[PDB]
Amino acid sequence: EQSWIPKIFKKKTCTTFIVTLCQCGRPRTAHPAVATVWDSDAHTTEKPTDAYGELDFTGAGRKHSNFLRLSDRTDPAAVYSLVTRTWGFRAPNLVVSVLGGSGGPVLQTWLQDLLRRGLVRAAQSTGAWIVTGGLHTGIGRHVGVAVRDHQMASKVVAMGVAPWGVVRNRDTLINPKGSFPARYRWRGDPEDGVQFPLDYNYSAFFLVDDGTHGCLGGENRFRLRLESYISQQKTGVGGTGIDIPVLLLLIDGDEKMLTRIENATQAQLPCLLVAGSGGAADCLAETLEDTLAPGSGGARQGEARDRIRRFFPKGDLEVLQAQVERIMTRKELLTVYSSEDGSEEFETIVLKALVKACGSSEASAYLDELRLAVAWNRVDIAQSELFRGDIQWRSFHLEASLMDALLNDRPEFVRLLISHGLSLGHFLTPMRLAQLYSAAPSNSLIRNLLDQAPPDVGHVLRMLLGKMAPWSDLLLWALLLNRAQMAMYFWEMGSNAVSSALGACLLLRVMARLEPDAEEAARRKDLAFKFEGMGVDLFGECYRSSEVRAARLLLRRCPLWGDATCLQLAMQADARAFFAQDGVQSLLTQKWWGDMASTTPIWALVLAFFCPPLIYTRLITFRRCLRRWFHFWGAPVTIFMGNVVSYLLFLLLFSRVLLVDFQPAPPGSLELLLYFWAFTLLCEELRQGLSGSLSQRLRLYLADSWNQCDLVALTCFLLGVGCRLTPGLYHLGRTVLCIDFMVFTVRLLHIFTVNKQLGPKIVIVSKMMKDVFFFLFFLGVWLVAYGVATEGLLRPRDSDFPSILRRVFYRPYLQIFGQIPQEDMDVALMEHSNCSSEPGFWAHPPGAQAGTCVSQYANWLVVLLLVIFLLVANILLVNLLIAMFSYTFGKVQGNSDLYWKAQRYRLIREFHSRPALAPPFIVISHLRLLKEAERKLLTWESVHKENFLLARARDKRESDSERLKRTSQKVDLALKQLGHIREYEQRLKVLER
Ligand SMILES: Nc1ncnc2c1ncn2[C@@H]1O[C@H](COP(=O)(O)OP(=O)(O)OP(=O)(O)O)[C@@H](O)[C@H]1O
Ligand SMILES: [Ca+2]
Ligand SMILES: [Ca+2]
Repeated sequence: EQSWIPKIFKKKTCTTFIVTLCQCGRPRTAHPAVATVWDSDAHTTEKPTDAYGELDFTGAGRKHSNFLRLSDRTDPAAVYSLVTRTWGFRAPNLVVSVLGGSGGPVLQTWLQDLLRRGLVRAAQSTGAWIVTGGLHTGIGRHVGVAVRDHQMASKVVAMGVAPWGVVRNRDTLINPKGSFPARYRWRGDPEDGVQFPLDYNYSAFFLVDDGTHGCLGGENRFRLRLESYISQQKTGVGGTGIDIPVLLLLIDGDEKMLTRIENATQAQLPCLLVAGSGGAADCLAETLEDTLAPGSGGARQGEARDRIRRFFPKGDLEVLQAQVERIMTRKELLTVYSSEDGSEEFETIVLKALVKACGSSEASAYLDELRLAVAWNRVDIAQSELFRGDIQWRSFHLEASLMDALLNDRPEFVRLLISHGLSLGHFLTPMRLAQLYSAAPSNSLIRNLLDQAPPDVGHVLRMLLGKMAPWSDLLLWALLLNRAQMAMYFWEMGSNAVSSALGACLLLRVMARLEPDAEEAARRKDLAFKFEGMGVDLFGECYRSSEVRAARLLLRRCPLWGDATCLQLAMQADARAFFAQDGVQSLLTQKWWGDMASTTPIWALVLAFFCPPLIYTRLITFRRCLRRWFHFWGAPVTIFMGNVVSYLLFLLLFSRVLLVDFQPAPPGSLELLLYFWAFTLLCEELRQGLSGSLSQRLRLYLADSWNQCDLVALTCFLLGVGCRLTPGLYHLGRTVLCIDFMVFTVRLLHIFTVNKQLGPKIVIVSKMMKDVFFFLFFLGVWLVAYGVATEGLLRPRDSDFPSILRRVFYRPYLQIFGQIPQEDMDVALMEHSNCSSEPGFWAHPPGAQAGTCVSQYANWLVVLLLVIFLLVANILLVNLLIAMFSYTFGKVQGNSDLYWKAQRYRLIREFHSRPALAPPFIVISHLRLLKEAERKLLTWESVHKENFLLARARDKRESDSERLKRTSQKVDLALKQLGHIREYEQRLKVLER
């Protein structure tokens, strides 16, 4: 497609010969037959360019580097259009040109670090072009090293301009037919003076042609022209975009640099000067330090500075001084970047210069500076300069900045922008949302959900949760992209603060659980905790302000973006901290007691329960008669107690049947009653699971450990009854029921989960299993070791596999509990007799299962092992176990308490929906079974929210650290004025003459 390049461009040639050596600098065999001070255009011929192509540097590289040869007398528009269109280079959001000679093989270490850290990172963040000398020499070489080093730790496109004559290895460049690929001998062994190679760090090269064999300054005119054109160009979308800022960064140099900066200053191009660069750079910085220095006593100083700051040759010459005066004539444009002892940052300095350079007030030329302020994180500068108030603004003007801030995750900026009266409601558009959700990072988790899923966010949430106002949308977006600060601010401006906070906590925890990155989850978890901590803090403030209002309505109400009440959101989120609050705990307790006063003594309840008429007296504090009756019997607490009493009777009946009434004969009256009673238990448990999305509710019901205990209990009961009825399995049926009774009794621990002083204990017990298993495994190993060894020594003659196991495992086990059968191990306590022809001596233990007769070869060893076994198992292990419990108990006591408090809600809800009657009678119940205030409330919530925020923010401001920070700043301001006053005193003293 590059076929048309040669026509537009041309390669200049010396043509005419100007005086062995030729003034044009191309001494060859002979100039053309056609061939005084030589001139660039007077004695040159323009011919079609014969060096365009893309370099492919030998060895390491991207195999893509555009090389172009062009004449000096060429419009910058053509090259820029070619650069923007053909090579695919994007419109530069910023362009910063590096200039200077930087005499010496290497530059100062600090200066190199400044270049690589400051310049390169800033360009990469904003994707700024960096035009420099397209050669592997001096400053250009340093830049390439900086680009190379930055790239390695990763792209920053950094074009280069170099005169054609100076380029080395130009033979492979020359190709009139064009060279889409091209091999360059960049590793040029001979470093032959002026000729230099092309540094391969740069992406594109503008080989300025002026009909010379190598010279310097021939690219100045073209370079500046291109600088001006880019300074007068709009980025993308034709002219609908905004101007492209341009900066000239100078580092040391010579008088030639001084002319370049003067020409650039004439073209209204911002310039920045690095302090400490050296000659041709410090002199200007010094002049700025003096600024409007008095003519008397300083007029000759300029000569002194040229003498010392600049090289003596031509330094005494007043030509340099004249340029400095012209340079200072436009001192507004240029500035000085003080190293500030390795400051290492210059985004503020760059922005400060640009705003100074603008000098406008229409706010139409400050969009580019604003965008750069947004792209970089510097926001304090933006408000200080862009929003000092000297310039008005409009919503459309801020729309672009807002979008970039959001996409680039610039929280401080979006806060600032919104602070300036931006009509957010009229701003948001469905298209913009699509842009936002399209701004997910590469193959992010959100992308996966979108890919599986036109934002279509509703489907995403419906999938995430389980499928069971602009602020809300922004908050939701921020949460999905995990822009913590963005979300935090949005929630701050939200409406349903407490509900939103919990919703956000739920979403992040679900997102983190599903996040496979294994690292983003940590950040999501952290943010979730932050929101929960924020929501809990807010609610506590609301609860103190107005108990009935907040508690009752603000939670029990139906929530937003869901159908499960606000508490259920907390339950899903497992917001342990939120439930731990006194307000919620008090609220739950109130619901636990139903209509009865939560302060009702427990004994009072029991007496009423056994004396139903006693409810109507003043003992219990809360048609009227019927209403009170149902209120008493409908409260969750009474349902719980009524259920407990029934359960105890069930066990009592079970034991009575099991111990006595159970016989091989067909079931008796009580046995049948138990069956019906048990069957009713099954029916009730079925209702719980079926009314906990069939697969969903079934699964969640199974999740409860207690419900698992119920299932296993009932199933065993079914097997027991089934086996019992069958003619030939009476014994097996009885056996399994006995075990079944054990399961039912153990289920009785659910009762202790209610009391506040016991519920935490049960939780802690659940966490001790780790220690118990350690003890068992350690003990199991020891028993096997000791048991087998002891059995081996004795050599009992029974040697029957059941008995062998008894002695190997059972007997040593009991020894742990003080059951030590000495007469079965110690030969001293046993009779001596003859048992078998096997050689040796034998003894006859008296025990029944101790073996008919054991060897006594080395019996002292058996006793010795017994001594060791007791020492280890009976003292060390048991005591070690006690130590582990003590440590574990102390550690997990705090967390266990929170877990119980959170679980307390689940219990209450479970008994809230249970039918009134008790299990034995519950059958009948089963048979019988088969707006302005909201606005008022929301406003009340929000007012408390901001009060809480203002108090928190004010607290931060009053903190010591902030006072110290503010104090230091005021001192600096005071020091500033003192200096100005000192200058005022000096001038007045001079005027005193
Ligand atoms: N256009 C270029 N010409 C020469 N060196 C370049 C160029 N671009 C980058 N470099 C790097 O600059 C350094 C040039 O010095 P030089 O190659 O002599 O030293 P080196 O890295 O120790 O390796 P060696 O001397 O073995 O090639 C190398 O790191 C080379 O990779
Ligand atoms: Ca501008
Ligand atoms: Ca149950």
